[PDB]
Amino acid sequence: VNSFSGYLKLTDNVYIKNADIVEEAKKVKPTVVVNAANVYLKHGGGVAGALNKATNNAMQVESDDYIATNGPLKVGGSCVLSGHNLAKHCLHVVGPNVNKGEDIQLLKSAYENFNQHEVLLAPLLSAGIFGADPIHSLRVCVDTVRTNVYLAVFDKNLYDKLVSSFL
Ligand SMILES: O=C(Nc1ccccc1)Nc1ccc(C(=O)N[C@@H]2c3cccc(O)c3C[C@@H]2C(=O)O)cc1
Repeated sequence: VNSFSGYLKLTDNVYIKNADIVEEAKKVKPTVVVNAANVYLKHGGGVAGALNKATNNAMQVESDDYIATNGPLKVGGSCVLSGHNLAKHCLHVVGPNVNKGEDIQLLKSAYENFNQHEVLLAPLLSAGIFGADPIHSLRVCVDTVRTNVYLAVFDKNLYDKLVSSFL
């Protein structure tokens, strides 16, 4: 039993809710919140900018030290950093950014990072300003992630479409 409320169950392990991931993180304080990161961990917009803002820029400060030590992530890769005031941990996952021409097949590799964590609060990878089709992203999520994932979808119109079109 966990503390996530109001989710629709899509499969054995995938749940979805129309919610602001920042507000959901602030209320649940999950073990892991997933960030829609880029390889530089520059949290300027989209989910990343919102999560970083909610940490009063502490996420960005920690991220800049991580990059200075380790260099950029790979597209499809991830790193575990602090969750600050939002979660125990933040899993920064780099989905491909279609608006940069990155290979959409890397989306499956990106979702594979979720399997290293038993339970996660997460956005749809590569959705929003990353330019992928969120319906495709949801399909890859369901077909790749085997651990328990609670997806927060900010846009109500998109949430309903995602639900209504889900196979
Ligand atoms: O800024 C906050 N919250 C907040 C921050 C500071 C203080 C208080 C509250 N939230 C927030 C901001 C942006 C996003 C976001 O870009 N969504 C994306 C979106 C939008 C439309 C269609 C989409 O396919 C997607 C993908 C992504 C998502 O829905 O996952 C999501 C959440």
